[PDB]
Amino acid sequence: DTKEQRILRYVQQNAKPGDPQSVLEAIDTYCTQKEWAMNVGDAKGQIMDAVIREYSPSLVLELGAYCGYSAVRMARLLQPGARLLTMEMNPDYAAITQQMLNFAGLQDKVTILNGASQDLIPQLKKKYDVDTLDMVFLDHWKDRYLPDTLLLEKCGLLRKGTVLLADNVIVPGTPDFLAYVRGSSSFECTHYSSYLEYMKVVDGLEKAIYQGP
Ligand SMILES: CCNc1ncnc2c1ncn2[C@@H]1O[C@H](/C=C/CNC(=O)c2cc(-c3ccc(F)cc3)cc(O)c2O)[C@@H](O)[C@H]1O
Ligand SMILES: [Cl-]
Ligand SMILES: [Cl-]
Ligand SMILES: [Mg+2]
Repeated sequence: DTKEQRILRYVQQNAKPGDPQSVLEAIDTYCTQKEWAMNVGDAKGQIMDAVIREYSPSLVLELGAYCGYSAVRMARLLQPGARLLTMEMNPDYAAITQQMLNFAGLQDKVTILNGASQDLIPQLKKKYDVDTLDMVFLDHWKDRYLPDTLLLEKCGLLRKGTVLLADNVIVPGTPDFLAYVRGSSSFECTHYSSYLEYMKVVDGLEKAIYQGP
C-alpha cells in the first residue's frame, strides 16, 4: 500500500464527488495532517490559478502528473472546449491520476499520456493532433526541464505567447532551466516567489513566455 494510494483513498472517502475544489482541499488536508507529498500545494497553486485565469489557454501540456493535483487544479479553471494533456511515466501514478480526475468529474477535459516526456513530445503532432501549445506546466524531474524545453522548441510545439510555467525553480531548484529562459532572447520571464508545498520554505515558479525563434 503506497502513500499515493492513501491520498487517493482519503479523497475518495472525504471529498465531494464531481467537485474539483473539494478534491484539492482534501489532498491539502491529508498532506497538512498526515504525510507530505510533492503536490504544487495551495500557495503556489494560487499563482497557477492566476496564470490559467489570465491567459485562458485552449491547450495545456503538463509534464509530470504524479497524483493529479495540478491536473485537477488547472483543468477546473479551463474554459469550455479547452483541454489538458498530462504526461506521466510511472503507470502507478498515471492510474492514481486517472482515478483523481474521474472523481473530480474532469475526465473529459484531460488526457493522460503514458510514458516519458522525451518519447511523447515528438509524437504530439502526428499521434495526438497538436499544432501548437498555449501553455506548458513543468513539474517533473528537475534536470529535465531544460532538455524538454529545447525539445518542445525543436518539435515546433511552441508559438509566440506560449506560456511556460515551471515549479520548484528555487527548491529543489532548476538552475540550468532558469539560466536558459532568462538568458535567451526567445523568452520573457517573470519570477513568482512563494512557498514550498505544505511548509514555509521559500520556493517559486518561473513564467517564461516564448517569443518565437
Ligand atoms: C524523464 C523525464 N520525463 C518525464 N516524463 C513523464 N513523467 C515524468 C518524467 N520525469 C518525472 N516524471 C513523473 O513526474 C513526477 C515527478 C516529479 C518530480 N518532483 C520533485 O522531485 C519535487 C520535489 C520536491 C521536493 C522539495 C524539497 C525537498 F526537500 C524534497 C522534495 C518538491 C516538488 O514540488 C517536486 O515537484 C512523478 O509523477 C514522475 O513519475
Ligand atoms: Cl501549501
Ligand atoms: Cl495569446
Ligand atoms: Mg513540484
